[PDB]
Parts: sequence; C-alpha cells; structure tokens
Amino acid sequence: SMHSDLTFCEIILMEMESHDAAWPFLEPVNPRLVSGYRRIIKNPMDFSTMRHRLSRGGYTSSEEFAADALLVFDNCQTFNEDDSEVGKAGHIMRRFFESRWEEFY
Ligand SMILES: C/N=C(\NC)Nc1ccc(N2CCC[C@H]2C(=O)NCc2ccc3[nH]c(-c4cnnn4C)nc3c2)cc1
Repeated sequence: SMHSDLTFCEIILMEMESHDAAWPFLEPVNPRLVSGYRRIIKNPMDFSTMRHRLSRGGYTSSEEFAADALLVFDNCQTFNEDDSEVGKAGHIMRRFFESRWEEFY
C-alpha cells in the first residue's frame, strides 16, 4: 500500500477532487456520455484511477504520481477545445496542481 512519504500526494489529489473544476476528471471518461474518446486518447487517466493506484502502492514515487496528473490535463487538451467547458476545466486544474507541486519543489 501507499508509503507514508507520499501522503502529500494523497492530499493534493483529495484537494483536486474537491475543486469546482474537477467534475470532468473524477472518473474515467464515460462512453455512455462521451463518444469517440478512446479513438483519440491512447492512455486515459482520471482522479479515481489515480486515487486507487496511489492508495494500493502503485506509485513508487511522487514523479510517477505527477506524471499521471499531467496525463489527465494533457488528454483534456488533446480531446477538448480550449473554449469548451471541459477544456477550461482542464486549464484550471493544471494551474491548481502545478501551484501545489511548486510549494514542495
Ligand atoms: C459543472 N457541472 C458539475 N459540477 C460538479 N457536475 C455535473 C456533472 C454531470 C452533469 N450532467 C447533466 C446531465 C447528465 C450529466 C452529464 O451530462 N455528464 C457529462 C460528463 C461528465 C464528465 C465528463 N468528463 C468529460 C470529459 C473529460 N475529458 N473530456 N471530456 C469530454 N466529459 C464529461 C461529460 C451535470 C453537472
């Protein structure tokens, strides 16, 4: 399971999930609601997947955790127009994450 040294990542992820702009990213992009997603996006990622991976030991390092966080935002930029509601949410969440990551590095 998660090593205590990564508790700061657990907290960042919890705070991301609670953010007003997090709604598009809480769970895997749902084919029932969004069509053609995996056609374009080779490596989907979302906050619930990260939460489970972190909590069960699937991130050995903060760098691996951060790479999945950035993948959420990179996928969002790939799939969505910048002026769409989801596109805007991705930019908000990237800024929020990078701010929190800056406090530590
Ligand atoms: C400001 N709204 C909220 N604040 C808390 N909550 C909220 C949630 C759902 C709904 N509705 C209302 C009708 C049904 C549901 C709906 O359409 N859900 C679609 C949905 C859900 C997640 C997504 N994630 C990406 C995505 C990610 N990356 N690319 N995309 C295209 N699309 C998504 C589409 C109404 C309000």
